[PDB]
Amino acid sequence: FCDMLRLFDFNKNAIEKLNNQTKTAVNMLTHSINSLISDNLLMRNKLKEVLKVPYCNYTRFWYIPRCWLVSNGSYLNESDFRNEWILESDHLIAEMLSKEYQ
Amino acid sequence: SEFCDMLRLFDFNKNAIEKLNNQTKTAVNMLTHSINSLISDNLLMRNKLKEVLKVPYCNYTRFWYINHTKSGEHSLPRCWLVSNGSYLNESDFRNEWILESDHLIAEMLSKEYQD
Amino acid sequence: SEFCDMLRLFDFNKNAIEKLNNQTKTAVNMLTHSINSLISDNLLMRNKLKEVLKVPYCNYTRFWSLPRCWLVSNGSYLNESDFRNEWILESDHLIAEMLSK
Ligand SMILES: *[C@@H]1O[C@H](CO)[C@@H](O[C@@H]2O[C@H](CO)[C@@H](O[C@@H]3O[C@H](CO[C@H]4O[C@H](CO[C@H]5O[C@H](CO)[C@@H](O)[C@H](O)[C@@H]5O)[C@@H](O)[C@H](O[C@H]5O[C@H](CO)[C@@H](O)[C@H](O)[C@@H]5O)[C@@H]4O)[C@@H](O)[C@H](O[C@H]4O[C@H](CO)[C@@H](O)[C@H](O)[C@@H]4O)[C@@H]3O)[C@H](O)[C@H]2NC(C)=O)[C@H](O)[C@H]1NC(C)=O
Ligand SMILES: *[C@@H]1O[C@H](CO)[C@@H](O[C@@H]2O[C@H](CO)[C@@H](O[C@@H]3O[C@H](CO[C@H]4O[C@H](CO[C@H]5O[C@H](CO)[C@@H](O)[C@H](O)[C@@H]5O)[C@@H](O)[C@H](O[C@H]5O[C@H](CO)[C@@H](O)[C@H](O)[C@@H]5O)[C@@H]4O)[C@@H](O)[C@H](O[C@H]4O[C@H](CO)[C@@H](O)[C@H](O)[C@@H]4O)[C@@H]3O)[C@H](O)[C@H]2NC(C)=O)[C@H](O)[C@H]1NC(C)=O
Ligand SMILES: *[C@@H]1O[C@H](CO)[C@@H](O[C@@H]2O[C@H](CO)[C@@H](O[C@@H]3O[C@H](CO[C@H]4O[C@H](CO[C@H]5O[C@H](CO)[C@@H](O)[C@H](O)[C@@H]5O)[C@@H](O)[C@H](O[C@H]5O[C@H](CO)[C@@H](O)[C@H](O)[C@@H]5O)[C@@H]4O)[C@@H](O)[C@H](O[C@H]4O[C@H](CO)[C@@H](O)[C@H](O)[C@@H]4O)[C@@H]3O)[C@H](O)[C@H]2NC(C)=O)[C@H](O)[C@H]1NC(C)=O
Ligand SMILES: *[C@@H]1O[C@H](CO)[C@@H](O[C@@H]2O[C@H](CO)[C@@H](O[C@@H]3O[C@H](CO)[C@@H](O)[C@H](O)[C@@H]3O)[C@H](O)[C@H]2NC(C)=O)[C@H](O)[C@H]1NC(C)=O
Ligand SMILES: *[C@@H]1O[C@H](CO)[C@@H](O[C@@H]2O[C@H](CO)[C@@H](O)[C@H](O)[C@H]2NC(C)=O)[C@H](O)[C@H]1NC(C)=O
Ligand SMILES: *[C@@H]1O[C@H](CO)[C@@H](O)[C@H](O)[C@H]1NC(C)=O
Ligand SMILES: *[C@@H]1O[C@H](CO)[C@@H](O)[C@H](O)[C@H]1NC(C)=O
Ligand SMILES: *[C@@H]1O[C@H](CO)[C@@H](O)[C@H](O)[C@H]1NC(C)=O
Repeated sequence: FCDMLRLFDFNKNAIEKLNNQTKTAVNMLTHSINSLISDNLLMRNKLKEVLKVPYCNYTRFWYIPRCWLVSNGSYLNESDFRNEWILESDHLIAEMLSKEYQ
Repeated sequence: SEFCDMLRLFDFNKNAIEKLNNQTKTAVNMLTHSINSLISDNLLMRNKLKEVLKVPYCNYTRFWYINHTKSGEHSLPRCWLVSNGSYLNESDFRNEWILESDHLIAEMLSKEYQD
Repeated sequence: SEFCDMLRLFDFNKNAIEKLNNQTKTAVNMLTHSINSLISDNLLMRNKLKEVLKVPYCNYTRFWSLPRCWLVSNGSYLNESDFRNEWILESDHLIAEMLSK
């Protein structure tokens, strides 16, 4: 019983570490991409005489370039990962340990 | 007894992995689409500032190395790395094991057979 | 019997996390490499347009839209994402031990 709780605990901790790693990775990538968006918009605004180029406005990636896709609405918001199940597993471990009243 | 509690613990872990898979898929796909939009705009810029096309494209050996140099790369501007071949395809996370876990739960419950 | 079935359930979860780790590493590394290529091309553009020399580089730190100052530099390149398999490796070692019982 104790060995099986340990196996569950390993899996649960491995998932936590992966969640942390993915959160760190995505947030690092998101911030880097946002910096590229900002610089690309800054370039566009300073080669203003080249703005014969229109903005796409409503169109997305239907077409599997003729207009700008990136706007000040393109910035990615930080991706905060939901640890709801991991937190419930932590609470379940505390409970599992309590039923031990023998 | 205790068997049912251990199935519940497995179920929590399985569901947590499923949610993380979904979250990572959503994140990657969102990032991919945003990066593809940046590629498109950068290519569109390049095509309209034809007086900047004294700049050559990376002679695939250069390009392969830049994508394989498992570091923060030297890169110091030399030729174009981004082409219409740089677009990222959507990321499809393979819930292979989670789907098999769901099928394993149905089996575990059947193997309670005992009369 | 039920012990062997519970080890199999743990094994499924452990392998599912493994596969996800592999997938995320592949995805992030692919994204990182693509973003690094965009950084390089954007810097290459900046270096070949002397008419944009007026544009300053950002005074880094905190306090971060309105167009002003370069954010991307040769210090912006992302390093490859090393996905540690610490727990998975320990689980693999624990399985070998469980089987010895
Ligand atoms: C991966 O997943 C796990 C699962 O949850 C996640 O969990 C983390 O677990 C670690 C282990 O403890 C947690 O670490 C703690 O973080 C505390 C947060 O403090 C922050 O803010 C501090 C404020 O600054 C002022 O106050 C501090 C004193 O509080 C003072 O020293 C400063 O000078 C300043 O006046 C800041 O200091 C702190 O920075 C760290 O480094 C400095 C450098 O020396 C040190 O002086 C600090 O004390 C601190 O260590 C940080 O930015 C932190 O306070 C805490 O430190 C004390 O308490 C812990 C116990 O709680 C003791 O073990 C430790 O020895 C210290 O006495 C400790 O560092 C972490 O917060 C958990 N995170 C979450 C989300 O729960 C991991 O983080 C995940 N990994 C990821 C995402 O990468
Ligand atoms: C990353 O991206 C995401 C994607 O959008 C982004 O999400 C947005 O987050 C912002 C907040 O940061 C959301 O907007 C805020 O909502 C606050 C909540 O107040 C609400 O209740 C008000 C009460 O009205 C009542 O009566 C009416 C009927 O008469 C009824 O319909 C209402 O439901 C309610 O019962 C309501 O008036 C108010 O309305 C605002 O928001 C709605 C959309 O939710 C919009 O349609 C309205 O036109 C109006 O803007 C709202 O429903 C609100 O207090 C807050 O206000 C800010 O601005 C005012 C000045 O305009 C300041 O005085 C105030 O202090 C706040 O600064 C703001 O509107 C927004 O809706 C989210 N987006 C979506 C799609 O939901 C994240 O934030 C991003 N991350 C960032 C930025 O870090
Ligand atoms: C980094 O990447 C870039 C990206 O491509 C790469 O650029 C290429 O550079 C190579 C040269 O190194 C280019 O190819 C060379 O072009 C030489 C020029 O000769 C031309 O004129 C010939 C005359 O024909 C006339 O009549 C015909 C109609 O009949 C008419 O169309 C012609 O325009 C012209 O009026 C013509 O025959 C010849 O054709 C070759 O090139 C074209 C493409 O330009 C191709 O479509 C043909 O099939 C044919 O290959 C050309 O237009 C040419 O002399 C040279 O030849 C080499 O090979 C022969 C043997 O086949 C050797 O005998 C000779 O000594 C040379 O070694 C070669 O073809 C290539 O076109 C560039 N790419 C592009 C898109 O333009 C850089 O080189 C890369 N950096 C590196 C490799 O370091
Ligand atoms: C991205 O990857 C590069 C590749 O290594 C990381 O660079 C490394 O950063 C460390 C941090 O200082 C350098 O260490 C230094 O070594 C000298 C040598 O004795 C020592 O005197 C210093 O006190 C320090 O220990 C390391 O040399 C350097 N390596 C290279 C090739 O640059 C970089 O930090 C990574 N960036 C990240 C993860 O954000
Ligand atoms: C993956 O994440 C998405 C993002 O919300 C979840 O979306 C929900 O999907 C359920 C399934 O029908 C809907 O009922 C909800 O209304 C959706 N929510 C939103 C905001 O769209 C999705 O369920 C997650 N995958 C899971 C839990 O398996
Ligand atoms: C993957 O993306 C590249 C980039 O353009 C594309 O050429 C290739 O066909 C894509 N693979 C697919 C859609 O299977
Ligand atoms: C990749 O997936 C396989 C499939 O189970 C797994 O055995 C292997 O350890 C994984 N590699 C990782 C997570 O680095
Ligand atoms: C950025 O490029 C310049 C140009 O030579 C170089 O001097 C500088 O050291 C580079 N930044 C690095 C290597 O971090």
